[PDB]
Amino acid sequence: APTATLANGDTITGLNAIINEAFLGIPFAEPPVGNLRFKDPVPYSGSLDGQKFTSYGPSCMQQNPEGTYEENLPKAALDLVMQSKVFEAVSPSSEDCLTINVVRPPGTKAGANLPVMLWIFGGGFEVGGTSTFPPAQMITKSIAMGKPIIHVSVNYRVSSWGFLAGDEIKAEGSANAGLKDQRLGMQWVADNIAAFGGDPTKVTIFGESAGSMSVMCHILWNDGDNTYKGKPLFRAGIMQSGAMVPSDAVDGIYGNEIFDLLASNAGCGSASDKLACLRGVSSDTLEDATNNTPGFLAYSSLRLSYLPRPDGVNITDDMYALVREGKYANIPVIIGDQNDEGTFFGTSSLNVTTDAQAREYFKQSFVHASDAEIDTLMTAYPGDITQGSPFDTGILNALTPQFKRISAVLGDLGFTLARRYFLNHYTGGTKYSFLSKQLSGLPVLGTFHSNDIVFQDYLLGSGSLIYNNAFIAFATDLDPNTAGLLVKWPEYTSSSQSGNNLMMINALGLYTGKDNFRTAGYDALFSNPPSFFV
Ligand SMILES: *[C@@H]1O[C@H](CO)[C@@H](O[C@@H]2O[C@H](CO)[C@@H](O)[C@H](O)[C@H]2NC(C)=O)[C@H](O)[C@H]1NC(C)=O
Ligand SMILES: *[C@@H]1O[C@H](CO)[C@@H](O)[C@H](O)[C@H]1NC(C)=O
Ligand SMILES: [Ca+2]
Ligand SMILES: [Ca+2]
Repeated sequence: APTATLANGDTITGLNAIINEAFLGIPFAEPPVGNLRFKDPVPYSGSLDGQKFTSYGPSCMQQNPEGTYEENLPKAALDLVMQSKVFEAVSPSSEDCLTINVVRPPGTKAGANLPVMLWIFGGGFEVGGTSTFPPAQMITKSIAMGKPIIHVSVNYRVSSWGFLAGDEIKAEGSANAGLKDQRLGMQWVADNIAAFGGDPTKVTIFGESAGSMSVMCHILWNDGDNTYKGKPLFRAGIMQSGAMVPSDAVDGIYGNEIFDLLASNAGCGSASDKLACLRGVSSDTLEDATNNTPGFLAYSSLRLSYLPRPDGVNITDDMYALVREGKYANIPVIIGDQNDEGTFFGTSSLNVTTDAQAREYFKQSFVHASDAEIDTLMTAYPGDITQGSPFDTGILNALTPQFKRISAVLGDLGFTLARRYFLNHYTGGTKYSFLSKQLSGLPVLGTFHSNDIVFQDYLLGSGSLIYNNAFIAFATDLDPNTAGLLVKWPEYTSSSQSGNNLMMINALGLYTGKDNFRTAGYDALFSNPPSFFV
């Protein structure tokens, strides 16, 4: 059976899956339960000696994506599904969920010094777990390429459990617990990966959506100091859909509103110390209270109840400002997007049909935007249905007169144009960028968010050439071009550069293009980034 002797002398046993060897469910932190709730993770102090790690542990508690303080069918329906004994069995979750998984090529031994790809899952900082991201496809392809890599994934707390904010959390120093879970896992990798055959100096961090934004936060963490015991925790990063988070401070307006609401929901509205009151309620009570705060699919949509927020200590300031000021780790990166990131999320506001309703929804969502800014946004992202997302689909997909428009805004501010802003200011290392149009023609959604996960972990498609091959070559040589693709991937310097600067994907394969689309929207959005923060 696969075996590894940890840093502390413990010898653990893994699972031989023939095509790979896996050590699943290794605890890396003490269970963040009871009075440890919402607090920084504590290193796991214990003996794993003689233990087997052959199964993924439970995921952290999950929030109902349709959750909200209102009562409705979608909410009721998902809750029915999520509280079912069958669901509970196929997808177990718990507050004791801080585990890490290591999967490697068969026959890998300590000292192999293989590059390490550390995965951070997406899920709108509200749902997610490591078990739904099979590494077999990545690993198998890495062996066939003669560029074997070791795959590592870490669970982290999501929703209220991991991203609670407000005055109290700030005062306590407990901001961004979920990001701190990810950081500890990185330290565990630095300390223990050599035992599994990986090289701690060849770690590439990567993630999708919420995970991609997590990677960005890790680049910006501690003002760019990514070292642990005198050595950097990662040498590169891959960002699949997501750059800086456009959020106000942890003690800002919305961070405080959500905290108070959750507190009222849990029955802590009258406590003098709501935080200690929240630590005392049962898991069921807390879970209920959380499902009564907006989930990412509810009307509020991407104005998330829980997400990374600057705290003045680990994330010292507005993330857009950190990027302009050079406060980041200096590493080579790959950051890309799916053509139609906002369509799925745009389905959350299908009761908005007129321009007057659109303007009001935008006003409600962006509390810091002036009417002039709102008017500018609505000029840059017009009612014209041929102009919205799914992009380039003409009069098709008109679920409502505003859907394609709202989808265009959501995708651009949340991901696509945010990426361009990062790329235009980042001088930390070499940059590579891609844009996928692999699913052009798919009704309603187009090349929507997360489809890349399918072509990276489940099915093979033209996109796999990038999601697997190119990514593996980057993690190995810090240049995606060593993958030996037919289309050379050009370095990205700025969006105003002459010549193609984007690697592109369609159903047939790869080709290059330019990152010069929707320049009007970019200015509308980023002339003053803080006007559109949540
Ligand atoms: C679309 O539906 C949403 C969600 O139900 C409406 O917003 C809610 O409206 C009720 C009644 O006014 C309020 O008590 C809730 O607080 C609202 N929820 C949120 C998250 O804001 C919204 O008004 C509808 N939009 C349109 C244009 O009809
Ligand atoms: C957060 O910031 C403080 C102040 O610089 C630092 O001591 C602490 O170690 C940081 N936490 C992490 C996980 O890096
Ligand atoms: Ca308060
Ligand atoms: Ca710097």
